[PDB]
Amino acid sequence: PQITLWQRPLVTIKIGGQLKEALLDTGADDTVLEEMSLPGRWKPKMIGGIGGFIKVRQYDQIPIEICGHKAIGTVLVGPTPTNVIGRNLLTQIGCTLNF
Amino acid sequence: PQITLWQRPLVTIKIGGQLKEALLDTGADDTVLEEMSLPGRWKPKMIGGIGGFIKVRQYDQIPIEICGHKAIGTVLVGPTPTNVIGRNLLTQIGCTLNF
Ligand SMILES: C=C(F)CO[C@H]1CO[C@@H]2OC[C@H](OC(=O)N[C@@H](Cc3ccccc3)[C@H](O)CN(CC(C)C)S(=O)(=O)c3ccc4nc(NC)oc4c3)[C@@H]21
Ligand SMILES: [Cl-]
Ligand SMILES: [Cl-]
Ligand SMILES: [Cl-]
Repeated sequence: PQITLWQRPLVTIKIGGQLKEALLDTGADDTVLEEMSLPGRWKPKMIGGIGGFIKVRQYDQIPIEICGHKAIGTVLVGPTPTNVIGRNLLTQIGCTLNF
Repeated sequence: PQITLWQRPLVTIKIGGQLKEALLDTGADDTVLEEMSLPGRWKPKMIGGIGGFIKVRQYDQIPIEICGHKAIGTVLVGPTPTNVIGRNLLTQIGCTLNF
């Protein structure tokens, strides 16, 4: 698809058996989702943005689907005010900026 | 151009006659730059990010070039960790997301 930027670029994702809404976010290195359960090992991480840092759990090798597009990658889980899909997953679905 | 997302989408901008580096950020509604001087009067704004909120100065109708493309619009100035070009100016330069 071609996604306009007149509005926030929100998409549905499928992850850990759940459907969630998330922002396609080229300014995010990492994918960060609100509190949820995921299987497997994790390690603590601090990530920083406008306003400072939050503590998250880092889960690696998590399957996700975005717009019919399957990918796998790291998902950070913690008290983000909004779900964001970061570059680590955007690359895997072939997402580019164009102008 | 077409910009992939394997690295941060950093570009050169020009504002007030000076070159700066900034991140093309589809997850940002607005454009926020690190401390700098701009002409005219400003208005207050709070903007919220991963770690909470910051106060910024809002300047309107400011000329800014982004990767050589001319825009004129609102620029926020404050203690952001990095210069970000948000959707307010991404739309002026005709930027879309594509996959
Ligand atoms: C190295 C650090 F300290 C932090 O790294 C950031 C960048 O990569 C990491 O991935 C997740 C997180 O990414 C972001 O928070 N990205 C943000 C941009 C950013 C990049 C570097 C440093 C600070 C902010 C993000 O793309 C835009 N942000 C909103 C997202 C979280 C919904 S933002 O910076 O808080 C922002 C920017 C402009 C805005 N304009 C408005 N208008 C109401 O709200 C805004 C919010 C980590
Ligand atoms: Cl990853
Ligand atoms: Cl590619
Ligand atoms: Cl504007």
